Amino acid sequence: GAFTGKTVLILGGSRGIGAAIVRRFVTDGANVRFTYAGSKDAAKRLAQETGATAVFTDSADRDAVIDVVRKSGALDILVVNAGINADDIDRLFKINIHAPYHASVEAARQMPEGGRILIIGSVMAAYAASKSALQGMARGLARDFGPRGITINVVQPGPGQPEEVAGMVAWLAGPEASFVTGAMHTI
Amino acid sequence: HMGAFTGKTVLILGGSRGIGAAIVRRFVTDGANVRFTYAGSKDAAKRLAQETGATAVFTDSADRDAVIDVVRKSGALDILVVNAGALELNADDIDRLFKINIHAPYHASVEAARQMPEGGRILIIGSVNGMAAYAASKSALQGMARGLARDFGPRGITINVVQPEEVAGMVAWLAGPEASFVTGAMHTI
Repeated sequence: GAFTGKTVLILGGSRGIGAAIVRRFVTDGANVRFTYAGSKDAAKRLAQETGATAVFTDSADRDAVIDVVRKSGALDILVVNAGINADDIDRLFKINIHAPYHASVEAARQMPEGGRILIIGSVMAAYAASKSALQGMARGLARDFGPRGITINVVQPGPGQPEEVAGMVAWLAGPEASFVTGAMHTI
Repeated sequence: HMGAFTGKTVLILGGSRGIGAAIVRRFVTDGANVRFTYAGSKDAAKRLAQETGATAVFTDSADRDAVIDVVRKSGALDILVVNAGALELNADDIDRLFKINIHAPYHASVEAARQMPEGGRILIIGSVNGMAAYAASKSALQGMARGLARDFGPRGITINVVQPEEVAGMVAWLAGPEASFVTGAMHTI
């Protein structure tokens, strides 16, 4: 496969876009581990189908996110899938902004040069702030970890779709996108 | 004396130091009833309050509930000013940064909009210039201003971001009569 021998970690990979990304990297011969929270049964079936390793992790819980990344050693590719009241808004910010930041920083300091960090945006006005934040974060991270030979890209899906997003993710993780970083890609 | 904002109530989140203090002075000069929140020195906040004749109240901008509460306690305010803003940062301080620069401006603006009359003015002050956390926060504010303007538009409430006395002047102008149609934009000084 195109990613044979590569170590991949996918946060929030049990369902939808996340699951498609898991399937894509496994099909391309990569060693894949992914995380899940509420959907245990979905993660179980995905692990059974692909052979990928599933680990429970609360994406809203910051320390859990940092821990699961840290325990993954020198990963080659990190994928952070955001997924889908004042508490609802704060939850949205933690998944769209906080979790991708902490995971990316933790991963980047463990990655070899050529490492790829990929963030999948979530699918009122907190959304506009979240999307904008990810675009800004992509630019900032690229500046920060560019000298390390690490690329950072955001894939923002529209309001099937998972397979197409996974294709974009795979391309961005590949050799043809080595000079593409600090970007948000709308698909 | 009376001025441009006589009879108007202004709430300034984080107006104890720097740009915040300048904005406090400017609105008092323009005759407004000014209240501001402080996070650090009680002595400095009390000093500024007595010097300017403004109200000072403690509030940690990182605390969502405290931010929402202090806005609610302000009643039917006319102008809201949210003043946002090391070798290595720990995870908690990063989350604090995001809460101060992203969470607080959102919740404060949303809560203030529920209390404002037509013509109400919301003004967010950006951080003074690892870059990633800063870049994300600045971009977030720009996207937030546009998104909230659509929600606040039919209410007659405008919202703008001022990204850094020059700031205080731009703040007072955006809060003035001429900028009644100006909303949802980020303005660099």
